[PDB]
Amino acid sequence: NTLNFVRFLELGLSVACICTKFPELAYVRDGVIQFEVQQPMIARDGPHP
Amino acid sequence: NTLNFVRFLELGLSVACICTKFPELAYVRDGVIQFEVQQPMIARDGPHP
Repeated sequence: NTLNFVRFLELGLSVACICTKFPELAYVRDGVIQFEVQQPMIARDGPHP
Repeated sequence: NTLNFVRFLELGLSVACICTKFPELAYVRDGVIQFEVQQPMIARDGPHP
């Protein structure tokens, strides 16, 4: 018998991740990403600051 | 009454077997069929061999 070969991009699990190639991975001491999220505001009066 | 002859190939039981003729069947000692089956393999990390 001959095996069937599975490719990862053909699977439906590939829409759970975004892959990217990175050759110098062993030289990374620490990698970070940043988020800058701002929130809306309500307006009201009365006995509140 | 005339007897109704039955042929084996018209029956639906012939789909469960493949038939072949062999005139020199009385001179066999041990016929042998052979199989070669391979299996796939997955890759992991951590404390697994």
